[PDB]
Amino acid sequence: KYRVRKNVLHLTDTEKRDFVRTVLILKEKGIYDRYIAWHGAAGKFHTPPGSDRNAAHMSSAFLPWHREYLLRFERDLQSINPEVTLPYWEWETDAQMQDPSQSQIWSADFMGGNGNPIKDFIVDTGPFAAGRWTTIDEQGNPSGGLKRNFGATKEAPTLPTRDDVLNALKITQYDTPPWDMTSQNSFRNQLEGFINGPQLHDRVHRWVGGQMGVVPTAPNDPVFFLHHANVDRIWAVWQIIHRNQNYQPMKNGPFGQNFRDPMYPWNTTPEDVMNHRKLGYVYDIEL
Amino acid sequence: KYRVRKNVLHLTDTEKRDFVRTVLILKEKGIYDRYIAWHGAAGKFHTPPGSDRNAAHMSSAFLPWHREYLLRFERDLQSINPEVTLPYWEWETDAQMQDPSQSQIWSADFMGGNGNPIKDFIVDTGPFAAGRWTTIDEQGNPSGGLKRNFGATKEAPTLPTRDDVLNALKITQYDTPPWDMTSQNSFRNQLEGFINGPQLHDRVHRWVGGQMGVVPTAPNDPVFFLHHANVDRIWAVWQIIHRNQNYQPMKNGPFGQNFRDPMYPWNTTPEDVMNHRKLGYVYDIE
Ligand SMILES: [Cu+2]
Ligand SMILES: [Cu+2]
Repeated sequence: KYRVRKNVLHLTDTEKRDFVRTVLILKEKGIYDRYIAWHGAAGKFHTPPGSDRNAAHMSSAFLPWHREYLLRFERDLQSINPEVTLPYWEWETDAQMQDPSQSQIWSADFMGGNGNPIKDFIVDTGPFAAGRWTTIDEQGNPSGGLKRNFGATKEAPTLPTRDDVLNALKITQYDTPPWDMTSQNSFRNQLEGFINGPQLHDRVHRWVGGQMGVVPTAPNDPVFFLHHANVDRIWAVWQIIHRNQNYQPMKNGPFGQNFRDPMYPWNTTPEDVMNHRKLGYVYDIEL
Repeated sequence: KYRVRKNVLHLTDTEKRDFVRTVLILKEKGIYDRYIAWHGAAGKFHTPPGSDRNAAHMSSAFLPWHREYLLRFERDLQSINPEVTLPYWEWETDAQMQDPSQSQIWSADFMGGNGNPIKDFIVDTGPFAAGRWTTIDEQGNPSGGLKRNFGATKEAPTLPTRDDVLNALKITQYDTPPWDMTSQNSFRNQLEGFINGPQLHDRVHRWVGGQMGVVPTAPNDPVFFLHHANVDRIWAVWQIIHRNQNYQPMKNGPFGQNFRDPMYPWNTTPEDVMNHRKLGYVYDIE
């Protein structure tokens, strides 16, 4: 419990110019791509083969898989600049605005704005605008520039609300059988957004649109990591208030989903990442 | 060093049965599938994006990437049965047969045989025959059964020969710019099989056919690992003949290809797996 992680809205200007600069360095060095690829790779590892569950989504491991992913990413940030931690995008509060698109998390000094509808929704403002930031597709080849299209779908016109988050936090069980999108009374499935969906996580992806709207390719947008830090924060909060609850399934879920199974593409297990402060970080709202 | 990887032809019946049994356990457990997936994932990781080099093939990291892969695989075998090590298929010796398909490697108590023509070359003999061994496709779903067609293509009608291997072993440089399929006078490119191809490695994949003939999905056939153990063995031989030669490139190559770059999907570097006897194994010959 040392490295913090702060609300994007509470970050000094200097902190943002430094976060963005560090992300650009990781991209230049070839490291950022590894994260895009890892995510896509996990999506093709079905547990078991033929199931809709995969190593990183639509099943128990969703939360610890992303925790590990962010942890590795934050370590790579810190190897460049030890003062840089991963911030979180508190979307539930942005949802309160008339036009969430006006949030400072899209400012030209940070993540840049919505896509330009005249350009096939290509982001042309901010540090990740086309020409300054190249994306890759699922073959692993350059794919022409970041796209975003806020709230453009009928299923996800708006971001999740504070009440949506509070309601998820009331759920007592981490997950329930059959450990997939049909799980009910499950914190995991609720937060992932498949109970009467899309809700929460799944809704944020859909709301942002562009690369974020396609799960495999989503990490092409740096906001992906901000989004997931918020998901991780919500989980950490759930763990704090439900101290006697533990990860499920403990055993006899599909291989890759159990407490002590390795999470492809790594050897890391859910047990390894259950306690976030032991990992070396904390969320501001804890302090 | 004292894990000993043996020629398939020098394995006892018991060693063969134990190897097979262990591979089937790994598959049942869900672990084998991690190896298929890793391979596929590295194939989609281009170094740099847009080029025809990838993390595991058609570039300098081809050899160390596969050495790491096999090392992880053998450690998984060992965790099931501590006596099992990864054997190697010395194809260059089978190439001397009148009919290589009669090699003991394709025994009904080891890898099983060639595919059946009237069942569209589905393997119906051995421990990995259809109904006893499922395969997965590039997308990670079930794809219906192991298939093999020995020597069916015009470009690779035969296995590489002893002289093919000897000639590769004479090359003085590990690799050369631009560190890709077009590299000349490079041991890596010669062994991988792209100098006047397809020869050696690439030739073996093409000769076996079926899943083996398609690089990403190749792992689906257990003989993949025995083939790569032979490739690793041949590299280890080269490393001793040219003991004053080291991995290349050392710096200014694409990220993921240099001596101290991590090899996607892992953090392991080529430096890490340079010396194989520091990794805990040797080949019987040595
Ligand atoms: Cu994801
Ligand atoms: Cu390969």
